[PDB]
Order: sequence, then C-alpha cells, then structure tokens
Amino acid sequence: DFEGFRKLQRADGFASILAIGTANPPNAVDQSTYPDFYFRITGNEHNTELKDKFKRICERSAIKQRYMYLTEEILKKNPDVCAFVEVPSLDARQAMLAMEVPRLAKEAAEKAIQEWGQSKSGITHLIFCSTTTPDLPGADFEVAKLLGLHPSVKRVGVFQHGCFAGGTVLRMAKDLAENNRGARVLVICSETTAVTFRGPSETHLDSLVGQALFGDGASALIVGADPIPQVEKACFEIVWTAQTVVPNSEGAIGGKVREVGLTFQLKGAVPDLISANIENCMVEAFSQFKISDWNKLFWVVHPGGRAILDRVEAKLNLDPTKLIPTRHVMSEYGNMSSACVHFILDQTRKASLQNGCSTTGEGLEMGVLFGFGPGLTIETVVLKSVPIQ
Amino acid sequence: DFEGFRKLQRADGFASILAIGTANPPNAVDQSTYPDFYFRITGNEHNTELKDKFKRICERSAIKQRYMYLTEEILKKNPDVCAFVEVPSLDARQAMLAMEVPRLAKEAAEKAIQEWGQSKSGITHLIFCSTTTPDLPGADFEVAKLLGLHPSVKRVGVFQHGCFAGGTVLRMAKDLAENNRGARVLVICSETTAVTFRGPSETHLDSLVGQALFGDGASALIVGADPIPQVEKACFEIVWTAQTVVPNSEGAIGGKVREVGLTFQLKGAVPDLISANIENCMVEAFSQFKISDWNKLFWVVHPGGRAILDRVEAKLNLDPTKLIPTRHVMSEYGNMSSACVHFILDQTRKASLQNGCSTTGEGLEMGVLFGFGPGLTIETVVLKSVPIQ
Repeated sequence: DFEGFRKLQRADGFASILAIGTANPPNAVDQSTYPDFYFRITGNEHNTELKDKFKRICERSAIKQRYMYLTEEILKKNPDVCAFVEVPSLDARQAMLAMEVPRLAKEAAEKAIQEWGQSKSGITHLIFCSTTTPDLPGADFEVAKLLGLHPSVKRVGVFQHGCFAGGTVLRMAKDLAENNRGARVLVICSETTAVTFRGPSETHLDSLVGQALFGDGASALIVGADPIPQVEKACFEIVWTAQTVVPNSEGAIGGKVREVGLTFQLKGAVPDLISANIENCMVEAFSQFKISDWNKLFWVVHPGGRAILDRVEAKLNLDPTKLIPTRHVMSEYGNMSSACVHFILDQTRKASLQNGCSTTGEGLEMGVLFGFGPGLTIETVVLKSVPIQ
Repeated sequence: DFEGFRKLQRADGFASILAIGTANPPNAVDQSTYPDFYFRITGNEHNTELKDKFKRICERSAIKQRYMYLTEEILKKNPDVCAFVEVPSLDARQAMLAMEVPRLAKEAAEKAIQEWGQSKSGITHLIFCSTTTPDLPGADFEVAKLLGLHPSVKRVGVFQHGCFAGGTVLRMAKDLAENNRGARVLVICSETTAVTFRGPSETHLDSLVGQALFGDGASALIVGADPIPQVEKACFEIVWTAQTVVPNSEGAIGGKVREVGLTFQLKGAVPDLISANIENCMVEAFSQFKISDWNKLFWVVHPGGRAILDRVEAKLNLDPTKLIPTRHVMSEYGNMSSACVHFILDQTRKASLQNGCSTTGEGLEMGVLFGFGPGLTIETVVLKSVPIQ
C-alpha cells in the first residue's frame, strides 16, 4: 500500500506544455530612437563620446524594439534611477518591482489560463521566476494572490538565477508534473529593467551593453502530464533536461543587488565561451535519441545577444531557418531574460500553424531549447513537438 | 519508445533522507548575556526601558543560546550594521553574506557527504536555500563551486521564501529524487543574521523580538530514491507533501530587502493563525493513511517561537513528548529559519538512537513536518520513519 501509494501518486506520460501566455508593459521603445532618449533622460547629452559607443551598440543589437515599464514620466520623477551609481536607488526600484512584476505575471497567466480552458482552481503548482523579488513573500505569493489561485497551490519562487532561468523553469516544471498525477503547473517568468536601468559610465562599457538589450516581459505556461483527451491540447512535451557550468567562465556574467540597485557585469568572452561548449551539450542531450544532425531539430535559443546567436549558428552551422523564431523575438522584444525562451516557444508554435507545418515544432518532431546565464550556466531542454491535425 | 524512456528515466521507491549534516558559526552566544551585550554593542545602554523590555523578551523566548556570525569584533568594525535604520547597511551585509552563507553551507554538507559515504560526483542535484542571496549567480552556484561539485549538477536556488523553506526544499527534493532514477539531491539551507541584525527601536517592537529569536546555522541533506543496500542508510522517507496559505493572514510574517538590509515585520497574531489551521492540514495529510490520532505520529515543527509551539500543542492536544526534539533544538540554536527543521530531523534520529527506539522516529512509523513563513504559508510534510535493526 505504501509502494502502492507511489505509482498512484505519480503521473504517466511526459510533462507537456498545454498553453502559453504572454504580456509586456505598454511602453514600446523604438531602438532607433533610444540612444537620444536614453542620454537625454539621464542628462548625459554633454558626453558625445559615450553616446556614439551606445548608438553603435543599439544599432548592432539586432533589436528594433523593447517594452519598458520605465517611461519618461517615471524617469523624470526618479532622478536617482537615472544616475549611474553616485546615489543609492534600491528602495525606489524595489517599489516599482513589487507592483510591476506581479502585474505583468498575472496578465500572462490570464491568457495562458484562458487558452488552457480549464478552471484556475485546477492549477496545483506555481513556479515563479524573476531576476529578483523585493520582499518576503516573494513574487510567487503575490501573483497567486492576484490570480485568485486556490490557497493550497504549491509555490516555488525562482529568483536571482539569471538569464538562463527560462530553462531551469522547464526543468522544474517537468519534475513537478510527472511526479504528481493530475497536476497542472503554472510556470511564470516576469522581468523588467526597473531594477537594472541606470545612467551610463565610460568606465563601465559592459553595463552600457545591458542598457541596449534588456527589455520587459512576462510569459506563462500551464504544464501537465497526461493531458485530458479532447480537452487539453499539448503543443510541446518536455523530454529531457540538463544544466551545466561552462569551464573557465567564472565571472563571465554576473550581477549584484546593492544600495544602487542591481549591477550588471558581462564579459566580452560570453559568445566564445558558449560556442566552444554548445556542441558538447548537444551530444549529451541527443545521442541518447540517436540524433547527430542538429538541423533535424527545431530551435529555441535564449536571445542573450546578437553575437551569441551568430556563434552558436556557426559552430553548429545550423541552416538559416533555425534561429528565425528566436531572432523574431529578440528583434521585437529584446532580451527579456528568463521570459525570452517561452516567447520563442509561442512564436514557434504560431509560425507552425500559420505555415501549414505538420507539427508545432515547424514540421520537425524533436527540438532543443537553451538557456544562458550567470555561471556561466548552460541550461538544456529537449522537446518533442506535437502533430497538428 | 517514449513509454519506455519515461519508465527508465524515473526512480522506483520513495524519496529518502540518506544523510544529515549540520554546521554553525564559532561564536556561541548565550541568551542570558545578550541583553547587556546587545544594548552595549549598539550604544543603547542608556535606554534602560527598552533594554529591560528586551531582557524580558529574551527570557520568554525559551532560547538558551544561538550561534552568530556577527561577533563583537565584527560589529565594532561595522557601526552601520548597529544602527536601526538611520544609515544604510545593505552593501556591508551583502559582503558578509557572499562569504559566510556559502562557507557555512559547505561545512554542513561536507559533514553530510561524509555520512552518506558516497562520491561527490554522484551528486546530480543541488537545492540551496537562504533567506536571501547577494548576487547572481546565487549561493547555489557558489556552494557547488566550494564543494567541487560536478559542473553538471542540476542546481536550484530557493531565495526569499522564508522560515517555511525548510520544508519546500524537501517538497522539491522529493519530486527531483523520485522522477530521476539514480538521482541524489544535496539539500542545503544556510542562514545568518548578518543581513538582519540591527539596533533596537521603541517604535518597532516586532523587530525587537527578531533580534532575540534568530540565530545562524546550516543544514545539509542527501536525498535520493532507491537507496543502495548496506551502502546507503536511509533514516526518513518523504511520502506526501503540501503547502498552504492560511486565510486572511497577510503581513503577519514578512521582510523587505532595502538599503538598510532585510527589515522584518512580525504581527503578534502569528501564533493564532498557525494554530487555528494546522489541525486542518493534518486531516488533509493523514486521513489518506487512515490516521486521526496526531499523537500516533512523531513531530518536526518549525521553531518559530515558543508561543507558536505552545499554541499548536494545546490546539492539537499533543503529548508533551512530541515537541521534545523541536523545543530542544530551538533551545540550543534558536530560529535558524529554514535550517531548523533539518536540525530537528537530525536531533530526532539521534535521540531515537541513544534511547533505543524501534525506529528513527523515536519508535513511531509515520511523522509530520511543518514549516511556517511569510504568506502566511504552511508547509506540511508527511515523513516515513525507518526501523533500527
């Protein structure tokens, strides 16, 4: 009865994505205009040297747009946020965060929930991810509250992991769904530049990189194993996952929560470091399925930057069609951190539909999903598309 | 094909505790002399009223000693950590945290690893918990790095969850160890008051309490399913888990990460909220095991404070023996937040051993574990004991 309590307790098939919800703040920022706006709101028009370094950066970021909670209104009222680090500004950011992060998350759940089609009362687990969370309880408690989730929903907050959390969230979703029969996991990633936006400094060119690539956004997935026939529609199946630390990459990507808010540190080595180890990951994940041709899988890569994508595409020489949904997202949404990959997952199943593809993975049956962040950490996830009738 | 990949990818038995390690900072502080010392080191000797008020709180705490990272020499070189909230102290605390938390976590786990007596390489998962974490990557990465863990350990950091985290980690460990055949999760909870210690204030008595209750410590567990016979020795198994939010209980427990560090709010209504609802959690986690008499189970409840334990016990009408292990640890360590319940698990198995009980649960077969924190949430964990022979 005890060894019997286990089998009945766990689920059957693979944890599957039964819905995908997305949301962003109202302020769409045109990248072609950001350089003038950025240097004007921070009061740095007098430093023509920097501006050109930033312009070059935005102009080569492959990002044409980004949604930002931070608007000129909020910035003119928060001069401390416009400074580099000469004055503290954590508490003001923290307030923005306690309000915005949960708000974007709910908006994403509400869409995911609706698509899913079942009562929110059926959600058993909640996985919440954000670069940071301002208080105790974390944002996971706040979002559950706002959404109206049952009080016995088991929450897990994933804070301060990094841009790779988009993958770890799926790795966690997978184990939650498959070890608990009849379970439905609500997986949410919510990010804003409110905690990281700050003024430019010539002596901190890396931080200037983050000011041109980071954008706001929230994604919501409903994950569950053993979907109900004719009721729940799965569009992806989470097959296998792995996490690793790239060798000799210590300090490559990092951040610090300090009195001046969150500080971003990024080494020029990241692209190299990811390219030189991305293949190992592939053989470790796909050889077990007897797959050696990378181009036979569909792709979902975290858009950490234009250079990183071009590298991976070369070291693996994936054809030009692989990073299309991924670049589609980066272009229209920028680097929304952990949320990015899920936005691409929706972009992928969308294109598949609008193009008469045999499956949700653009005709291909299997695919990989990548997460890159502080570590440097590499998060791998093997998917299984679903056939579209 | 996949219906086989799934069956082989997952473990057969029950997630089990295969080892428990504990660690604490050198500085052993006696609750008896803390009032004079606490007010001295903070330059508040003159305000005899608040001091006598704090002595009175310490004398009811039922805490005889705690282990603190912050020594007198450290507080003397850091005056800002001594203020209440008149001067910022986040940065200084983050520095203390970046080094102390992972250090303590590392000591706890080396102990844990040793008992388990298996290779570190065999560690495929890591669950790290701490009230907070100063940077990105979090303490999970750092702990792996100090531990010389395998670059591919699947790590997860649980930050800013609260005093109830001790159980959410077991809830997380169970799903990980049971859905991954061969998986061995290293569970670590490291906490220190360095991020919360501040001077006294007469307008913030809820904060006073906290200065007398919280202490430092690190706990470490090796969790895994299907333990190798006569190679790995299990002591506790995780059968069923749950977390819940007690109705209308917001603000009772919470904390804010600000430029002055982690502030802490604690409404006096906490003992009653937990008590008038814990009974409900027991009938949800035990009727399925045809059990209605709480006293037939051994107990592991978070030592939030004497009152919470006094109310819970009176409410459920537990035998003065149930909380011998809980009250004993709270007495020798105090509230080490998330790591307390693990200290209790350990003390509980040690006591069963010294006394000559039939099982690791002081003779009983099944047991319950509770965690209380910001939410207000309650983590319930039904544990299975193992025979001693």
